Amino acid sequence: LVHVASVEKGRSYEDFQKVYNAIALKLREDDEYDNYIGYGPVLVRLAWHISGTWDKHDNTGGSYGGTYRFKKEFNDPSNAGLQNGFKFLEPIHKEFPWISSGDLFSLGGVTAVQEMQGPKIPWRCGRVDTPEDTTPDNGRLPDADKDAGYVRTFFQRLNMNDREVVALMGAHALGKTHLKNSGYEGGGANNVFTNEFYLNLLNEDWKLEKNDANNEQWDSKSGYMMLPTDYSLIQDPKYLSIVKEYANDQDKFFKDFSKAFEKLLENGITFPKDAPSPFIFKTLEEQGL
Ligand code: HEM
Ligand SMILES: Nc1ncnc2ccccc12
Repeated sequence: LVHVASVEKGRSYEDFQKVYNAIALKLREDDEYDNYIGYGPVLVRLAWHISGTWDKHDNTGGSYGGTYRFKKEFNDPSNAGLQNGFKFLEPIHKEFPWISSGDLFSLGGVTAVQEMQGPKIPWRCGRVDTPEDTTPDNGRLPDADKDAGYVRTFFQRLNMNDREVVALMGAHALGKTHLKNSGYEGGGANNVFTNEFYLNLLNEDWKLEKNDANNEQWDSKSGYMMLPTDYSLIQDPKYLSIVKEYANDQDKFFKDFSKAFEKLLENGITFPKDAPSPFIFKTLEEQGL
């Protein structure tokens, strides 16, 4: 099962920068969503959930086919709340109907990270929409009520190693949990990409509490929370070393996140040798827009 990247006909960097800009301008303008957090975090989660269905064993799932647009995947309980991200992107897709669904969903994630003052994420085009029968079954996305061994084993299916996992999890500095979506509540209202997830893990006094959905979570008196899978990163000696590394080196974290996030968004895709190089998009700020 091979998925070969195919560039949208006649399109080049400038076309994709236009799409980036449209997403970035809407992120700035539609700023009241989720108590003024904005749509950045939910776009990051959407890009991860469309990618995180991949299975390295048979090359099913992943970002290539844009299958989140079909009912089976859209309605996966694990995807509850992402409809908000889809609705955000819908007018963009109407304005740029030539872009594939996988390209749009993945570019939304890249745009969000960069516009939230995160690292540059190189991005490649050429995902191609595939038919409804290629949609993966529900149940490929991870549970939150588990431990370090579960997280490690889960991420092996996505060909991620312990450094890649710890780096990717740093996205949990962003946004929050919502009881009605996932049965976890809280996290505050951060929409700036930093290494604070690692600093919070190490520095806060965490208490194991039960929330209103009868699930356990780790809460601090400062008002922060960690999922059981978040907290597992300081329970496992290998993960803990890496958490300490990122808490102490913002730049290293940015660089490792950039690589892991690009890999996540590209898993399963074969790029021909004559495909364009990855694009690095300018932010609105870099453009003076
Ligand atoms: C073991 C792996 C993971 C688990 C169990 C997990 C679980 C969750 C849960 C339960 C939520 C709350 C959803 C809601 O209530 O609205 C969430 C939110 C989020 N996750 Fe993850 N996640 C994992 C990995 C990741 C990865 C790898 C990324 C990105 C690189 C990511 C990015 C996000 C973001 C940005 C949000 C916030 C969404 C919002 O504010 O609407 N997560 N995650
Ligand atoms: N803001 C968050 N802090 C800790 N863990 C999380 C897990 C999921 C989403 C947001 C957070």
